[PDB]
Amino acid sequence: SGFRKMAFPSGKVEGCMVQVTCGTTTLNGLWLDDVVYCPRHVICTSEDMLNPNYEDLLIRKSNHNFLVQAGNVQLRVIGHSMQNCVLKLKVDTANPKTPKYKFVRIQPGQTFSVLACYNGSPSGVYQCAMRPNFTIKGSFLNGSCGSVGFNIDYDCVSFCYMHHMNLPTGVHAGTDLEGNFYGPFVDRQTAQAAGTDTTITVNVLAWLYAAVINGDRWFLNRFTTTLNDFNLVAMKYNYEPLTQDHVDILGPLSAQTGIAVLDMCASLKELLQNGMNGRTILGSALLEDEFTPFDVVRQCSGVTF
Amino acid sequence: SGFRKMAFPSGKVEGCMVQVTCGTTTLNGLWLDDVVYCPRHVICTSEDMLNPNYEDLLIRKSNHNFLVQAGNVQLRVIGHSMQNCVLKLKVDTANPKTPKYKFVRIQPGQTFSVLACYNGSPSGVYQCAMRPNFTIKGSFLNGSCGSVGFNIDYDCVSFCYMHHMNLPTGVHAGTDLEGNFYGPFVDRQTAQAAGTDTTITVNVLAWLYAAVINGDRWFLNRFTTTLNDFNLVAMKYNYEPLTQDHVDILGPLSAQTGIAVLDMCASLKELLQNGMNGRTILGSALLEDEFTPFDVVRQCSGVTF
Repeated sequence: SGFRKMAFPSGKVEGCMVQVTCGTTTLNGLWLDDVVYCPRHVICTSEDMLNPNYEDLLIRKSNHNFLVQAGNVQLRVIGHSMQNCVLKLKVDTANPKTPKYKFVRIQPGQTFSVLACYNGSPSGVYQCAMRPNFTIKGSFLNGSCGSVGFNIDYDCVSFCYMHHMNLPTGVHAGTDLEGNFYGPFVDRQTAQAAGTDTTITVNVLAWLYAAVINGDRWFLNRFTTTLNDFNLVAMKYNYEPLTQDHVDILGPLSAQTGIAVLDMCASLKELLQNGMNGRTILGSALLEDEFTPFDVVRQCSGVTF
Repeated sequence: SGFRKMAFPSGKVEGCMVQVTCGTTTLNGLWLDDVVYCPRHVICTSEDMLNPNYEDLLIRKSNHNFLVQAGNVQLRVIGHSMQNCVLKLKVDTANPKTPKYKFVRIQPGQTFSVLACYNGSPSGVYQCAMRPNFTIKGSFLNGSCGSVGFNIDYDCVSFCYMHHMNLPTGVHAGTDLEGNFYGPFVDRQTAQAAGTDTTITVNVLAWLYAAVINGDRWFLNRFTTTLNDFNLVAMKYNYEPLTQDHVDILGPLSAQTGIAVLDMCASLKELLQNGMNGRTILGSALLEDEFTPFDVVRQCSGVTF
């Protein structure tokens, strides 16, 4: 009973966090096997950060200039390479706490837990979504860079995010664990246009299902609709279009709730067109698009790790 | 930049969770040193739960009837006692992962992270507040009972909550780690009147400060007010009264934000009386009372553990 924004357990990831210092700059890093992953902007000084040539800056640097503190204990850097926008420091020790893990790139709309860190020390954990414009709405102060986002599949930790930039706009940008930015971003302190953000339609849908499951059901209407009809209204309200794929993903919830996806769409249209009239759905006055269909089923069916 | 609802890192607590089975019933338990803490309602069968005499039921039970699975591994129960509404099973092994810890009772308004569990396995983590009527608004399915809530002070884990009841109303009740229920609750499947819940005034205040810190500041007015004046309006909107103590606690934020508590109150009164007019404060259409003054300073100043 009840339904909340819920992060994964952070333990396994906690034991992979390390501090990485280079000259002045210090930030977080991820220690897996004999390799530590971190942002290359560690090697920038303030001036560089306006337009760094990352080729030239690294050439000047050598193993011994990379200080990698694993909590209390130093680690011996024995090699370094740069893969897109990430840095990869090889070290004599393999992390004994290395979990079962993968690196995945995620699609916009998919959620993950962030473990926010300063000086390689865990600070707090929260759930986020990859916004359609490839930004995230997290909580990141100076030093948060290097913090990772991840999912868990029973015992396996898919890392999907590493934080790099706090955009002038106060949202957030970063890379997959192969250094490729999510979105049109680059690692340099400049003005950077992030696009129109739209609302993640399938998630909201999935969120309404959870509500019905939890007895918030005032929003249920008799009406039905069609994809074409609804999308026409979505576009109007900056919602992503809806696809058969989305519907297919919303299938299990339909089967259990006994509410056909397209009637739910009906409910949504009404909300969009009419607002909520001072009503709340699961203690929120607006609609929540940061819950995947999967996210609901896990929470509602009580999956453990 | 940005500001979110953020739980503590769950690792240290993760390694204290164990499954506890007795007859049919199975639920979570907390293994610390050679002691495992769990709800006594484990020893109830369905029928008992309408009106269990906990004295008589335990008398019938003996050590060997308590199955305590530590993930994979069984533990040898070598003694048992009942302390108010908690059960305390002594075992030959002391948990090697036992963290530095305390047990605290918390006051209403104070927040903590819940680690929701099924079969002694971590499921997910979220932040909660002790509502003025001593309920919580979490996410708890059958088996969630035994899950604990806690805070962290650098390296020390104050446990403040263990979950027992999912109330007919769809909110939640439980004990401190000495078994004394928070609130007027008891461990029996009956209708249980939880009181009027009011809104946690100081928290909302503290929350507005974070907003201003994050550049949401449209709600800032020129007006000022007094305690007496404001409280008069609070009572009207079911807000807890405000005390010099609350103000004293809001002092640091005032000093850094340069906004005197009582002007902030001014802003709040206006919001209460006028609503938000379709505006949002930190991506919420209503006001957030589940953030302590401490909670803001940690997040905003970036404290680690």
